Amino acid sequence: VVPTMLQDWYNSQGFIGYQACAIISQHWLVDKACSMSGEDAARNGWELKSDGRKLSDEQSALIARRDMEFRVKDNLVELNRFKNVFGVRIALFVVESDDPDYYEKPFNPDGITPGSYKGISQIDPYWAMPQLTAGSTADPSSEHFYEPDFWIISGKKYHRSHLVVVRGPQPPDILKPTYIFGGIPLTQRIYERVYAAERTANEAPLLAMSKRTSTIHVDVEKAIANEDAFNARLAFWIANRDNHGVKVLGTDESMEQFDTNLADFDSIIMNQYQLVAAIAKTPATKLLGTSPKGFNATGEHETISYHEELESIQEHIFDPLLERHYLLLAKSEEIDVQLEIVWNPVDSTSSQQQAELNNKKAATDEIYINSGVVSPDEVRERLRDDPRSGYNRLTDDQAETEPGMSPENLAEFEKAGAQSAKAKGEAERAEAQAG
Amino acid sequence: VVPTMLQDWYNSQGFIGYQACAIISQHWLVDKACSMSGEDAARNGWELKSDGRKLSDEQSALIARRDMEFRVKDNLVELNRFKNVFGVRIALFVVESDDPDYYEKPFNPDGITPGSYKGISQIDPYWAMPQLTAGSTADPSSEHFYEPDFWIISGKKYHRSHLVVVRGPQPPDILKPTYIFGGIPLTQRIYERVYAAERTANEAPLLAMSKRTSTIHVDVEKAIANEDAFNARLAFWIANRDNHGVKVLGTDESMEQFDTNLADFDSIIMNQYQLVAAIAKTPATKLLGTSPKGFNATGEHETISYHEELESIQEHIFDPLLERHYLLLAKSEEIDVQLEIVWNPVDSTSSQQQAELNNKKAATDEIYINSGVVSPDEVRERLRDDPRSGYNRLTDDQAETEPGMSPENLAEFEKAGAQSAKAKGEAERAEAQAG
Repeated sequence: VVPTMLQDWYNSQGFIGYQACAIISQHWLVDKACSMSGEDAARNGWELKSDGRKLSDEQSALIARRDMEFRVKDNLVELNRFKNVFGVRIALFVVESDDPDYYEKPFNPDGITPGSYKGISQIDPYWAMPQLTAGSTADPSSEHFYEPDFWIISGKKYHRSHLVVVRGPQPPDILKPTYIFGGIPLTQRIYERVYAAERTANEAPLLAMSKRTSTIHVDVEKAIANEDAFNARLAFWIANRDNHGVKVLGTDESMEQFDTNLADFDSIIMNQYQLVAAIAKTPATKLLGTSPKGFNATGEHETISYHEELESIQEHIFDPLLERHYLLLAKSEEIDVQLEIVWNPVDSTSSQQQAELNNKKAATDEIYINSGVVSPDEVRERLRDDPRSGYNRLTDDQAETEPGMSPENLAEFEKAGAQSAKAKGEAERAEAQAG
Repeated sequence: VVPTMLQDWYNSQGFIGYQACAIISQHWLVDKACSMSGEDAARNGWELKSDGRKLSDEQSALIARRDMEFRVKDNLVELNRFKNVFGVRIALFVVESDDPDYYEKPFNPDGITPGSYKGISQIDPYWAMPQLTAGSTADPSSEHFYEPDFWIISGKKYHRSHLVVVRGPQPPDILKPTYIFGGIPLTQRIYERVYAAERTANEAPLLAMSKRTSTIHVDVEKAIANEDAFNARLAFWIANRDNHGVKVLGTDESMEQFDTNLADFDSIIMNQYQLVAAIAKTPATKLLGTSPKGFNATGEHETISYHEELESIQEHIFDPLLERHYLLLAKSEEIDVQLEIVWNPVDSTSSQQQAELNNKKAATDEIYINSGVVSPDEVRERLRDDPRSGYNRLTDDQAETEPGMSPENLAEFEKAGAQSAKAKGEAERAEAQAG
């Protein structure tokens, strides 16, 4: 069985509250930890793919205009940030309909009334109130068990399907209502470790101020009698204290001196900041600005652990938001073909590395074209629909489109075919003259 | 539940105030932290593309003249700097209209009266006053909840859409009014860490001044009788103190000496400066001039964490300003096509690295042209509209524009087709003679 001390040590990590989370979020370290996690994932942006190869130019211009008027980038960045701050975040796609009870029925893609998608809003948890139906609470076997069917925001109750909910680590069922059916907040995860790190960082300067504590053993009952000339003389000493002046003090007087050793505070401070980074799932290079004291220099393992793992998780968190946004944008406006989202690579590599990447990819393209695998048209389309490739602005023209020809093998094929015709004709002449 | 001590330790990080921010901003550390963040992002500048290939030269010259008269670079640099200093900055695009209530209606791109865009101004937060409407305060579900609809600057109330607002980390809703609906100021983030770092930097010289504290134990009740010849003798000793003369002092006198150990102050100082860099999200190489003591040498991870992440954040902060500026600079004047801004890469790499970059890109260009992917015209246009590429003055002529010919494959194609004509004619002659 679990011991009582370990049991109530673990049980005391309870939910702290939305007010406490908002109050603690003012601190720089928790703000940074909740901020530069999905912001880096959202940095490189996305690209539109659709069933067709290239979207129509007017369609792309309209999509860009609507995205800029809706502020999608800032929206999902704030979504991730406050989802990390609090336990959960709610994104409501505002859309206009004639029926006052529109946000009561389950969300239907047919209920459009075109030209009605006005934008999105993000509601903090204390402004909302999850509502459980009896069908969503009675049956553990139900796939919507302990999943809020409705959310009372301002009097009215928005249905679950209408809005998009992003939540934290999803605590177990028995204590899911204790988190108001949200998630475990990163503020609750790091309001203690951050405080310990900051206070240890505080203690070294403050103790260094009172490092040296030189004291003098004066006959105090003799200083009692005057105590004005005595204080004046010692104030003069303290004012003109120097490493060349000499202090005269009588017999039966010691004047000892003590000092503190502060060499071991740095290890404690950086050990706590490393744990801040550990809880934040973000490298200490990103949070602290560099690797902490004595730790091994950050490497390929940490770069793939951060740039690839956590950013892909944040991108799959963003994906419901972008998917519903593009549904309610495309289908609501006059379109013909549905839309889908491709995520740009998030490596943020330097210019030299980007050039090396482009050169190696060009070598692969040349090898494939020369071997006759892919036509240059595919390479043209890849360069056009590939940012950071050097050429995002080429033309509207078309390449050969024949499966891996290139001018070299085009000339070779024409010359070989004509020479083959010549040789077959000369062979037929040889048959005729030999016969 | 959060404890009382941790709770009121976190609650104490309140909003210091605009006066406090302005007063603290005089310090060098906070000024540098707020300065060299978006200034580096703005250094490399931008380029203009529009829907067309190249803007007409008269239009480009007019745009350059207007940008120089409006000092756009300096304004956006100051915008980022004081946005970091205070919690929020307001940029108002001044424009003239007949209606004295012009800055009351929501901003409309049609309300131009051409030749009226006179420039931009930046209003400090204490000169402004946000105003919230009942529609912007009653509904948490509203998209503009807790977003000031109007800003009283000088009596009159400018609408939100008319002006561009850049704000800090956007505190949560319950304490958003406590920041006057702005952002969390970087001065509030670093007025204590900066003080601790500077005071620790002060302590080591000041204490090193009073490092040695040699004292002499003379019978003071004997010195008291004369105390003038005694003072003169000791003053003579202190004046002619040297490591060769000898000091005579009678029996029952000790003359001990104390000294302080200061080898551990450097660790504290360079830990606190590293923490200041951590707050500023700026490398210690940029702030302190070099990596601090002991810490691993700054590398590729920190360069991609600063040059790519934070500077792109500053660029997307700048983007509303440039977008509105070009809206009211293009459409206000006589133009035909809208404008779009592209951002130069911000790496500031050395000349040798730039040459290697250009050489590798030229290798990619040669590979693609030889394989028949891209025509040399695209490479010419890229070089023309690519700064730091060596060629930015070339000529106004055109390349082949056929997709990937080059003179080599042009001559090869002509010769191959001609030899094909040869071989096919000889084949026809061979069949004619064989028949």
